[PDB]
Amino acid sequence: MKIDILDKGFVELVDVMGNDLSAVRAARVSFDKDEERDRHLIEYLMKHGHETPFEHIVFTFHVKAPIFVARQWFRHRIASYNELSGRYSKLSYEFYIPSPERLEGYKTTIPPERVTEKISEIVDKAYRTYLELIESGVPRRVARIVLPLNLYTRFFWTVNARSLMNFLNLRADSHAQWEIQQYALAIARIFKEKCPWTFEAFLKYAYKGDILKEVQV
Amino acid sequence: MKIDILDKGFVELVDVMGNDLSAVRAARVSFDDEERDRHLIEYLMKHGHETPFEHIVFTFHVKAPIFVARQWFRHRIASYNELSGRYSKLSYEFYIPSPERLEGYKTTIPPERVTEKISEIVDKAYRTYLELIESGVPRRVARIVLPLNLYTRFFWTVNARSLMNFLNLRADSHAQWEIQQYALAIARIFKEKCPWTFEAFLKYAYKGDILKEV
Amino acid sequence: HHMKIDILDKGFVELVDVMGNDLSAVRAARVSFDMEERDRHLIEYLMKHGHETPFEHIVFTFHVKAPIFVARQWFRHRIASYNELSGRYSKLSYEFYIPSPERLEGYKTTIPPERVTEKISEIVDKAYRTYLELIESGVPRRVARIVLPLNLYTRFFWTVNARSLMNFLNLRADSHAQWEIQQYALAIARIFKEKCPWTFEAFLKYAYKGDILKE
Amino acid sequence: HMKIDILDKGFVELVDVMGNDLSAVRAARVSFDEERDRHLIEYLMKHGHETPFEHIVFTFHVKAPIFVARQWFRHRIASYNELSGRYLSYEFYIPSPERLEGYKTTIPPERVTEKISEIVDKAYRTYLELIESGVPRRVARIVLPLNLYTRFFWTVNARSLMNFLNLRADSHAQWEIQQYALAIARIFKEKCPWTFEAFLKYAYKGDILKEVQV
Ligand SMILES: Cc1cc2nc3c(=O)[nH]c(=O)nc-3n(C[C@H](O)[C@H](O)[C@H](O)COP(=O)(O)OP(=O)(O)OC[C@H]3O[C@@H](n4cnc5c(N)ncnc54)[C@H](O)[C@@H]3O)c2cc1C
Ligand SMILES: Cc1cc2nc3c(=O)[nH]c(=O)nc-3n(C[C@H](O)[C@H](O)[C@H](O)COP(=O)(O)OP(=O)(O)OC[C@H]3O[C@@H](n4cnc5c(N)ncnc54)[C@H](O)[C@@H]3O)c2cc1C
Repeated sequence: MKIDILDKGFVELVDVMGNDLSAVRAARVSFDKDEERDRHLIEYLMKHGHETPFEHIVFTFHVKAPIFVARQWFRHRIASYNELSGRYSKLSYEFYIPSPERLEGYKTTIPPERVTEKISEIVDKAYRTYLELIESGVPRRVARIVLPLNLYTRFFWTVNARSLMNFLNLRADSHAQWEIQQYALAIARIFKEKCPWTFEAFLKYAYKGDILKEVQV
Repeated sequence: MKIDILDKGFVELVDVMGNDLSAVRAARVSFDDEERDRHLIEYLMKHGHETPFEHIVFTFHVKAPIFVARQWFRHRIASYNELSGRYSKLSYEFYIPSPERLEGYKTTIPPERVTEKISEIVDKAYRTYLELIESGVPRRVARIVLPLNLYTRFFWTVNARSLMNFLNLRADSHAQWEIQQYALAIARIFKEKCPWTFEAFLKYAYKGDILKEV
Repeated sequence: HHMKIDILDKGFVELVDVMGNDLSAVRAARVSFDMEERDRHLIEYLMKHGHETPFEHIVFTFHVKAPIFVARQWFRHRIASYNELSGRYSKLSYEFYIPSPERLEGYKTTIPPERVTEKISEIVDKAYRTYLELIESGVPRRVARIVLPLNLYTRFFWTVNARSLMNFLNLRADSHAQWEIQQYALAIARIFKEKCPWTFEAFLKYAYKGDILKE
Repeated sequence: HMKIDILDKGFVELVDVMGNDLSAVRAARVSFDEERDRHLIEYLMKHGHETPFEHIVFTFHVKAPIFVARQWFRHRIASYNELSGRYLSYEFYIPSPERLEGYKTTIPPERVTEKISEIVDKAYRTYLELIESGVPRRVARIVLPLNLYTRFFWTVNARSLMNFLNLRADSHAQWEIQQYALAIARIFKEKCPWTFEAFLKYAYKGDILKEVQV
């Protein structure tokens, strides 16, 4: 399961431990099936705020996102992150350039395409300066500081279903920046595919945002 | 995988996400060479880059006396669900130490009389509990007379980094013997699922004594 | 900063220290050094819209004496710091929570509540005397102590931020919780209200999920 | 408030503190003579009993470049509130020539300082054009470079502060965050001298705080 996001971004599922029944077994503390009874229990748990059983469902995602999105993402502390660094992995340099349609709606004094062109221009210049600095023996740790906040980074994120639901409450919401809403929608889609019963109960009883009640998946 | 502990306890493995290669993939941040990969695991452990190990996760089902569970639940970086009578049925079993457990100390009464005195109190506390319940005292009030050797059960979901910290503290000869025995079983399952990480842990990061002796 | 509230027969919650007050959350939210109508309005705005991170910058330390059955539930709250009494550093005393007869009304028990209290006293006394005899005989405390009942009192220090404290109250200041833990939660609430009145009142108005704090 | 200037425009400032060395002593004894108390601190640190140090808490106000803030925010056992724009000002970290001498480079270090400064100016001017044109700040700002300064409040307990110093007060860390860690250390040492000295003797894994005073 890999979903493209923005112009060069993605969310890819690496691994998953458990499913809806993992929360049911944890609640009962039994490693021991009755679909209607198990679904009823998931709804009951969610309705009455017994959220600890959902901590026993765990996901690992591989996310490629711009730094300004990652910085918001990394504010979610009840999770594990490893970000790409030059020490273990080859680095590549790509940048998020908003399309004009991202920008029309805002009343601006120049055409939205001219905005896109200006952003692409300054990114091109900053990257050229960086490469020029690296070419000259400036270490990458120093030279990278000129690079803009729309630089893509990648990370692995391991997170349990409860903390994933908190992430959606905050980021799958029209108050959040549009870019991280788009990532949260992808995260929601993957969560729904793997834990459909927990996801549906979440939407019915626990979810505090707007977008996942109006946008399917 | 299930390991019996104490007289009626156990540690069983419920689920696991990942293996040694999950830490390797996380460090390199890539989803899509045996010896190079082992060398990376060792390199991460010896330099303290421990975050990649967070991407290996276990769920265990543990049955343990309350005094053991109390120490275990101090490990905050993990997830717990403890048996409740609201969702499942309760049983009443108690840990009675064996007479070998007290061989070591120069006790005034034989170790078998110690075992017997403990059994005796458990029987009396349990029968008082039952008498209160039969009288109409709610279970949540009645149960307060029950002893700390009463067995409880719990699910424990924990990542490999936190599990290592747990072994550092509990797989150690200064910890209480009973929790040592649980820590040894935890260690055994960890080793079976993540042999490379386990080995690098012992070599480079483990601070206790018992895992290098048994 | 010092307050102590007696709970149960021999228990208590004592305030050891506090960092900050309501304005600490206002300063955190703005990243500033403000030190009123605007400031209250902001606290209410944060609480209403669930922006709770500013409340993490208010921190309490409590000293709590509670029975083991209460402490076990309490220590389930992971986003906090605990240090529990140890014979390694401090002398140990042996006290137990005996419920009063009034605790056992509503309940239509087949023996009088006074006799329920007395039976609990008896079995506790026998357990403690067994513990003492085992200790007297050379049994280590770590082993002998396993016969002691769940109503044995322990003590601990609890350091916790206001956000986590509000989560605590949501769960424990609730009529579905055991009456004993409710009594401890009410004491925690009491101290929290006294030190952070604006946050506490906004919590009650907008975020508190329980029933007993508004009765 | 102790305010320590770091880099060209940065700082670390102490907003508040709860407790001092005696708060860890109280917590260890669970109970509300200097030499006995100092001895307990050393005993705790030596034998790994670190939970008592969780009862000393600091709140700091930090102004740092984004590339430093992003490393800092990886420390999860802490509370952060960062400037956003609807509860700003625009300064940038420009490395000094002396910062860059010591690497073999093909142009003088002062040229490098010059080229960073020029690209920053261009990115800033573009950002200002976009804002003037009606582009919201939250979109326009994505052209700004990683050396833009931000500000945040950090609340952190002494145990977690010590883990932060283990990782950031070390020569393998980026020099810029080392500078910030030295200032955090100075403030820690002033408020908690016995804990700090004990940390250096028994627990600190880094190098720089053993060579560099404060
Ligand atoms: C010799 C010795 C004697 C001890 N005696 C006692 C005693 O008398 N009383 C007592 O109560 N405890 C005592 N302990 C500690 C007790 O055993 C705890 O149960 C145990 O320390 C839990 O380990 P943890 O905090 O490392 O694990 P977790 O709670 O899982 O934490 C894992 C790691 O995360 C970090 N962490 C998590 N939460 C926080 C936080 N809130 N603040 C800062 N860092 C955090 C720490 O780095 C920690 O090591 C003693 C420990 C030792 C070694
Ligand atoms: C030599 C070296 C190279 C590194 N290179 C990289 C890199 O390329 N990319 C990268 O992303 N990071 C890298 N790091 C790690 C990164 O710097 C850490 O994210 C940061 O230092 C935070 O440290 P911490 O996890 O101890 O702090 P906190 O997040 O404050 O945690 C404090 C303590 O709590 C415990 N803890 C907290 N949360 C959890 C949890 N969810 N599960 C288990 N235990 C927990 C741990 O015991 C930890 O020590 C590297 C580290 C080292 C030592």
